[PDB]
Amino acid sequence: KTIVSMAVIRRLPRYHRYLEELLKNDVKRISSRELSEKMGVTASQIRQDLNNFGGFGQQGYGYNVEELYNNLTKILGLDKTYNTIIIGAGNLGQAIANYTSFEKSGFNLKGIFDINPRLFGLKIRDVEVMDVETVEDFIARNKIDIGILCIPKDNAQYTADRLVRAGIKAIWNFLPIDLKVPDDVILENVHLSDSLFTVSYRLNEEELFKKLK
Amino acid sequence: KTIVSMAVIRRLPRYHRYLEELLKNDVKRISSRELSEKMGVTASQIRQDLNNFGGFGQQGYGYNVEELYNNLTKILGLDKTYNTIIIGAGNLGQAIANYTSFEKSGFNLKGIFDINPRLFGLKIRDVEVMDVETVEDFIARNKIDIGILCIPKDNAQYTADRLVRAGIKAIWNFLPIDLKVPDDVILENVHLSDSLFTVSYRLNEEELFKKLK
Ligand SMILES: NC(=O)c1ccc[n+]([C@H]2O[C@H](COP(=O)([O-])OP(=O)(O)OC[C@H]3O[C@@H](n4cnc5c(N)ncnc54)[C@H](O)[C@@H]3O)[C@@H](O)[C@H]2O)c1
Ligand SMILES: NC(=O)c1ccc[n+]([C@H]2O[C@H](COP(=O)([O-])OP(=O)(O)OC[C@H]3O[C@@H](n4cnc5c(N)ncnc54)[C@H](O)[C@@H]3O)[C@@H](O)[C@H]2O)c1
Repeated sequence: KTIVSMAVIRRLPRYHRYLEELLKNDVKRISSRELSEKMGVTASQIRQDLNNFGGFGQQGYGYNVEELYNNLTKILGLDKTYNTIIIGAGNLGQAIANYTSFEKSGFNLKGIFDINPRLFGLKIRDVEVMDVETVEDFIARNKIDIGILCIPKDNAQYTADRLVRAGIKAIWNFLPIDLKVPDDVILENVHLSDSLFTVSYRLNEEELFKKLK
Repeated sequence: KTIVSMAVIRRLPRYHRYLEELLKNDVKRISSRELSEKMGVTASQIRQDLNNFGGFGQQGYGYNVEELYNNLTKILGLDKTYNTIIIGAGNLGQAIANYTSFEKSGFNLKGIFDINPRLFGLKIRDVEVMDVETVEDFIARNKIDIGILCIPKDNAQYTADRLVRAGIKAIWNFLPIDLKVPDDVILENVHLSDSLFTVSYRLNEEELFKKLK
């Protein structure tokens, strides 16, 4: 559970993303209305989302872009440091280990784990592939906060259970399975199909709307 | 644009997933309330969303699970077949080639393309990695609907332009660039940081609110 609702929380990185860019194109000032146009969120809902955390900008003036960007940076906790690990050193785990932008936002990859002894010692950027049998000692020893799961679904639950009982604080999960974790552990499920299926929806919408409406 | 708003569109695959799980568990009916409890969305948004597409469920019994699942499938265009290709056969493009559930949802991978000659001829499932030099030709012969971009940023735009010239209808883009496409081409940008940053948000929330309250 959360102080702010998950619906709000999920818009926040989107605001952050859009502001960053505005910042990159030296746009200085943004209105809720401008944000609303781009974001597909009502201007009143944007004010409401932001009002949870305070009063950047004011009275008919929009927001200072740099200030709102930076406040969002703090609100998302990106001024902190998170020790991460990846489980699964196959294509997906290596692809994720290669999301190097995350290091700048405070996610420090500490280790990658696999079951395949052929992969032990493999160096992926800065880190070694180690035997997942050591992962629980490793978690406690390196104060790991987030376990990223990039393995086949088959034994994912037992893997989540080991990360949990070793003190993991959160699991970033790529698998198509709803894992059970205790209520105090953050579990975030990536479902890429939720993005792809909007592509099929859109390719089809004109045609659907002969049929339906 | 889109007839329905994108905020509704993007909730639809999530409904589809949960109904799917219900359906495999042989749960026959589910009320808006039991459904929202399960998903942590409002029971009234659920109804508002579906209302864009018709009178499902009713007064006192909730939604029939198969019926709603089936309607969501057809709404998201998943009663049809889409021919895809992937550009980039490095770790990311090969991970996405191994998202094999998409095939059952109707996305048929026809080809994978790269610039690296050391990869030409590699077999991934039933397809071969080909020189992306041939991609424009391949797209016309094979009626490709969707291009999936899994290449480095620096020359995404050039590559996107090629897929657009060859008649591609939609690009599912994994790069954090904002690609320019014509207005009739579906562009969908995956941003994994939009998910990861909700993890740092939730980990840091308690401290965030101490500093604020
Ligand atoms: N919709 C979908 O089809 C969908 C959804 C999510 C993920 N995926 C895919 O993404 C995941 C990984 O794919 P990939 O391409 O990287 O596969 P890959 O390239 O075969 O890598 C899998 C790796 O995981 C290692 N491994 C297997 N079991 C364990 C374990 N119990 N503990 C630690 N390591 C293990 C294995 O040694 C191999 O290195 C799988 O879930 C796969 O199905 C697909
Ligand atoms: N936040 C982030 O850090 C972030 C966001 C998105 C993607 N990514 C990462 O994901 C993308 C791909 O990752 P990866 O692990 O697969 O890298 P990789 O394993 O080096 O694979 C990239 C592949 O693309 C091939 N390639 C390069 N240019 C072309 C081209 N024009 N056409 C066809 N093939 C080409 C290249 O030969 C290589 O096989 C990159 O954008 C990388 O930056 C990171």
